[PDB]
Amino acid sequence: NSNICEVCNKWGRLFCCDTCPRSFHEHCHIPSVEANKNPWSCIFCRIKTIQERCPESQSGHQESEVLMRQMLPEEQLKCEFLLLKVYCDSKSCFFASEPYYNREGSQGPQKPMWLNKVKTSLNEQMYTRVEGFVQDMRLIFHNHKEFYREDKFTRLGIQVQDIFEKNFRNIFAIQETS
Ligand SMILES: [Zn+2]
Ligand SMILES: [Zn+2]
Ligand SMILES: [Zn+2]
Repeated sequence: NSNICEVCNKWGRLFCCDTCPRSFHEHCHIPSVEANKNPWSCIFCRIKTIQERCPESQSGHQESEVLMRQMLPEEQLKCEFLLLKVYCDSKSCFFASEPYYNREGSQGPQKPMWLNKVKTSLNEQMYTRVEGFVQDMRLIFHNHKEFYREDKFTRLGIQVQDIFEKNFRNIFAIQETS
């Protein structure tokens, strides 16, 4: 197994996947690494099994159909994995915890949102459809763009949104377009 956490790239108290070489901190894995379960398979492994059991699940889809899906177990898992793919980028630090807003010439967003809030909301089964999760995720970056205005710090929102959107298109097999 690897000697660093796949998500945050630091060593520490790591849990090792039995079916691949990845390792994780307890709360870096999503869902949090399960108490028992020997062998244990990580989220990467679980996502790979879905594709292998239904090869046609990789044929292109329309975003509008994906968003209306109900959060059954497989969609729950895919959203967890997409969330984890964001936390894998070190720039997710800026969006992880609850923000506050006090900048001359700007007003805070009407609906603040952050990664740890989305994490909790997944954990507590608060999304009934994929659309709920994706709207909250895109809201994080949209709030950041609006607040920061012409400050060059706005670019951090563009960068992490790009990671989100590439991974969304990959995980949910969105039809490729020009
Ligand atoms: Zn970690
Ligand atoms: Zn694994
Ligand atoms: Zn099949």
